[PDB]
Amino acid sequence: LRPKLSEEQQRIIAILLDAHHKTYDPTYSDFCQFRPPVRVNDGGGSVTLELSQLSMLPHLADLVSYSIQKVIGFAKMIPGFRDLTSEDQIVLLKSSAIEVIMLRSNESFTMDDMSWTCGNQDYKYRVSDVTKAGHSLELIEPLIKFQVGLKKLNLHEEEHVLLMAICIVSPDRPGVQDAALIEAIQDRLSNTLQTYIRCRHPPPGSHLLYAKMIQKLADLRSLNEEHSKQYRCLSFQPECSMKLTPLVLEVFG
Ligand SMILES: C=C1/C(=C\C=C2/CCC[C@]3(C)[C@@H]([C@H](C)/C=C/[C@@H](O)C4CC4)CC[C@@H]23)C[C@@H](O)C[C@@H]1O
Repeated sequence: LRPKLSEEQQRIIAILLDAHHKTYDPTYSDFCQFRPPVRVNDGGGSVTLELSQLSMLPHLADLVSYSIQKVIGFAKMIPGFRDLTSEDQIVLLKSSAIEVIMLRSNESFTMDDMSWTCGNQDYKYRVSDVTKAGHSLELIEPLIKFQVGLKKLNLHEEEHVLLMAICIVSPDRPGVQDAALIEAIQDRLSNTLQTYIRCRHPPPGSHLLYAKMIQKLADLRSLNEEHSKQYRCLSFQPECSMKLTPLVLEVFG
């Protein structure tokens, strides 16, 4: 059976598409406002050199900080999100921030050369740029694999925004108070996604797509964990806080 999208479900999708269009600039016109990217010579991938310089950290920190602000804006427009207590809203935002950023970044990722291309060459990020920010291949390699796997699903924008919403409204995040409420909200989003796929997504892969999408969420949890481990080590580097931002410090601290 392929039940049609209810009037409410269609409304949820419209609201999410609008939220994304208002919080994701496909032209990346704000990027020149971030601290400039600095790419030092490190063809050997020296951890000692990378940690002593962290030349790309200021730029990527601003990029991520900026993105967290956009994510907060997006999340506030998710139907039902504002019904939660502020305590639960903040817990959900802090816990999923990095995951949603990895998800939304897929829009600028390109399989042409396995990079995130944001306009001009200065704003093209490769594996080597992330290592210059203090992160290791233990995170980067699985991240690139994740980006490629996601690109291959060829998600409709409707599916993409629903996935980010579902990721944020997760009842199994540490410290959530009203898990039942959060679960009701996520279920409404999950059923909307499942219905949209069986109804609007053409074959091949009509079905199976939902399961592959849910598995990506599991993949994100793992990446989240590894990122946290690496952030901790990074915070041990003297004078590192100045290269970040208050928002990044709170969310990842
Ligand atoms: C942001 C974006 C983005 C790309 C994301 C990237 C490429 C550069 C490295 C990064 C930012 C990794 C990186 C592992 C995270 C890095 C943090 O620890 C930060 C240093 C403070 C996560 C997503 C990935 C560009 C646009 O797609 C908008 C989006 O919100």
